[PDB]
Amino acid sequence: AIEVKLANMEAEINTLKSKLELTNKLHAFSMGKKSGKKFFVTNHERMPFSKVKALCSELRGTVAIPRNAEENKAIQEVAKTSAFLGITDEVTEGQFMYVTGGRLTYSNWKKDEPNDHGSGEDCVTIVDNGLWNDISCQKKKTAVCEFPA
Amino acid sequence: AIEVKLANMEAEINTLKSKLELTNKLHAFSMGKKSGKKFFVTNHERMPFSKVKALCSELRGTVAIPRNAEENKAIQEVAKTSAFLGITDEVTEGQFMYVTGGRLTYSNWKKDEPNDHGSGEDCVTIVDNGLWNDISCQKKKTAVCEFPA
Amino acid sequence: AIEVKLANMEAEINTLKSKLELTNKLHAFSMGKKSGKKFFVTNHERMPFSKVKALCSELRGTVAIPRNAEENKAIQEVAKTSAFLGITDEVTEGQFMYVTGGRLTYSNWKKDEPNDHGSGEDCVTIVDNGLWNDISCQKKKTAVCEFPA
Ligand SMILES: CO[C@@H]1O[C@H](CO)[C@@H](O[C@@H]2O[C@H](CO)[C@H](O)[C@H](OS(=O)(=O)O)[C@H]2O)[C@H](O[C@@H]2O[C@@H](C)[C@@H](O)[C@@H](O)[C@@H]2O)[C@H]1NC(C)=O
Ligand SMILES: CC(=O)N[C@@H]1[C@@H](O[C@@H]2O[C@@H](C)[C@@H](O)[C@@H](O)[C@@H]2O)[C@H](O[C@@H]2O[C@H](CO)[C@H](O)[C@H](OS(=O)(=O)O)[C@H]2O)[C@@H](CO)O[C@H]1O
Ligand SMILES: [Ca+2]
Ligand SMILES: [Ca+2]
Ligand SMILES: [Ca+2]
Ligand SMILES: [Ca+2]
Ligand SMILES: [Ca+2]
Ligand SMILES: [Ca+2]
Ligand SMILES: [Ca+2]
Ligand SMILES: [Ca+2]
Ligand SMILES: [Ca+2]
Ligand SMILES: [Ca+2]
Ligand SMILES: [Cl-]
Ligand SMILES: [Cl-]
Ligand SMILES: [Cl-]
Repeated sequence: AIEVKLANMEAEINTLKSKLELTNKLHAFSMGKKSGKKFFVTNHERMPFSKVKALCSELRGTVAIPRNAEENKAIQEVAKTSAFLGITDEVTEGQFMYVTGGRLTYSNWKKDEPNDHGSGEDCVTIVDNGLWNDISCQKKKTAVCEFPA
Repeated sequence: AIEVKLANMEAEINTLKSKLELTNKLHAFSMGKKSGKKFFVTNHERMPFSKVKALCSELRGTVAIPRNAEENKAIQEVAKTSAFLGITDEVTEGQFMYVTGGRLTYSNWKKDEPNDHGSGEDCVTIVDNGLWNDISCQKKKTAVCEFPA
Repeated sequence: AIEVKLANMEAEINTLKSKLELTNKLHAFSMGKKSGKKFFVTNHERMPFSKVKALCSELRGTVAIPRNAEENKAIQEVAKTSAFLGITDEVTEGQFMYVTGGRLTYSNWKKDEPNDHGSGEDCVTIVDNGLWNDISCQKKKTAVCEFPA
């Protein structure tokens, strides 16, 4: 019976969809995702900002964005080394924007930064003690992605 | 056509189901699951027992339960801090029961425990050295979930 | 309906395939896979060689094999303790081959190794210093699987 088989296929597909979602939930949890909080993941590879951005988008996430101290601390702990943040002033020098949109609100700049040093620095890294510093987007820094809460 | 197209699709689904199962095995392995041993995992978040029960059930798992010394050690090494166990005497004071049913078969109580201290303590936490202490279910401890061997 | 439901199911299956691919990409990333580089994974379990082979095959991978100084270091870092390599001279004493097939293209043998000591040693482990040493395949060493770049 073709219709009986089609209904089974629907049931099979639905079952699969539910299991894949459970697998994603389990993975996030094992990656340290706290309930109702976005989580961060890194492979500890250093690369230019454009590569991090491409990579994270490929994973349906975005370059990590600290929107408060807790998140800043979380990113610092995941990264373990200097890493790019999803913040840049490439569009208009001096005005930092999130890669996903909007002007920067919470910030944790290191003393005397951002300084757009020399020829210029339009990207941002989370460095020592979790403070931030603007740097050339061409530099290679750890890739840390954030995924929705 | 229809029947052939349908049969081909059923084959595709079966293949996808196998792939997901492989994804699950590899995830558990990368997370430290030992062959033939239960898989214990945590996000390192502390929360009330009710929250833990909810979280693990949502992942289609259960609150970690040590049935022997080997499992107690395994849970201890996953939690790294104090964590709730799936054991309570909430229903009947003095008689600890697994959240999945049954009376205790193995216990590892710390000296002077269980004491049902003060207003009463119905939940169990695996603390330092792997020893157990009964505490208020409302207190916040690490969430450790258990998955099949 | 029939044809419409069937065509939709096809799109549903195709959507699921993409999602699972994404899940696999994200999991590899979480496991530390570097772009275009092969990656090694371990659950840190010690078992005999036959078991390692069986387990990695079950994960659709192969027992870790260092093709150069770089990979040799990479494996050593993942394992943390002496692990088996996908190299043995089981077939013909003295002729070490990859479990995947072929003669050695690279090797980092310690002085006077391999020596087929005593009752015999047909397996190889990466010691806690990069060097190789042939050991008994019955010994329990850390299981490290390798997946392609
Ligand atoms: C007096 O201000 C500081 O001057 C030094 C020297 O010019 C700055 O450091 C240089 O910054 C360059 C930025 O592209 C580059 O990294 C230089 O390295 S190298 O010589 O090309 O190898 C580096 O010496 C310094 O900038 C800060 O520190 C840098 C290391 C870099 O992280 C910048 O983003 C920082 O802003 C200046 N510091 C301040 C506080 O103005
Ligand atoms: C170069 C050589 O001949 N070395 C001998 C040495 O074997 C090496 O070291 C072992 C520990 C082992 O890793 C071997 O694979 C190395 O080639 C001998 O050591 C003994 O080796 C046996 C066989 O594995 C065994 O491990 C012994 O330990 S046991 O007693 O616990 O079983 C180990 O001592 C050494 C012994 O005389 O002779 C060296 O010439
Ligand atoms: Ca600029
Ligand atoms: Ca700038
Ligand atoms: Ca700067
Ligand atoms: Ca399953
Ligand atoms: Ca009680
Ligand atoms: Ca009690
Ligand atoms: Ca107590
Ligand atoms: Ca031999
Ligand atoms: Ca040999
Ligand atoms: Ca030897
Ligand atoms: Cl720049
Ligand atoms: Cl209580
Ligand atoms: Cl052997």
